[PDB]
Amino acid sequence: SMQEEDTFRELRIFLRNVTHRLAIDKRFRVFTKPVDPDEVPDYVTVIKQPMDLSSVISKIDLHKYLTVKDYLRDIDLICSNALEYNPDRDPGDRLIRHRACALRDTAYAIIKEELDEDFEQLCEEIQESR
Ligand SMILES: CC(=O)c1nc(NC(=O)[C@@H](C)N)sc1-c1cccc(O)c1
Ligand SMILES: CC(=O)c1nc(NC(=O)[C@@H](C)N)sc1-c1cccc(O)c1
Repeated sequence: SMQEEDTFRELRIFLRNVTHRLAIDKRFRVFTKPVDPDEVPDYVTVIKQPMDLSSVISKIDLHKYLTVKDYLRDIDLICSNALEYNPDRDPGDRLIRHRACALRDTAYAIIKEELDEDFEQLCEEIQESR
């Protein structure tokens, strides 16, 4: 219905705003673009489903997220990929892990404070009806 499409458009506006605030944070620069094989050759060996903040923006605009839960699954994938690719005690690994945990925590904290629970419930109920 037209009212349901208005609901999903508001969700997209919200998700673009959250994603933009993550992408401009200097701590999260490493998560802003897809990993380039020429700069990180062994990445494809470890990471089966790559994800980054530019890919998240593309998915918003392709109407792939109908709930904030679906969006947070991709934020969580950005973080879990970073933890999997950076498991060692070396400081380069530990720095990326710290930033990945901060990305996850920051996204969840923004959503917990700024997303109305009834709005998310409406999105989920529309999704379950389709
Ligand atoms: C995001 C990620 O998992 C990632 N991990 C690294 N780990 C390392 O360099 C070594 C120290 N474990 S570099 C890196 C990365 C990826 C894209 C751009 C960029 O500037 C950095
Ligand atoms: C989208 C969702 O299912 C969701 N997941 C959370 N994760 C947690 O509580 C744990 C995993 N940190 S908080 C949260 C949430 C946040 C705001 C409004 C709302 O209705 C739900």
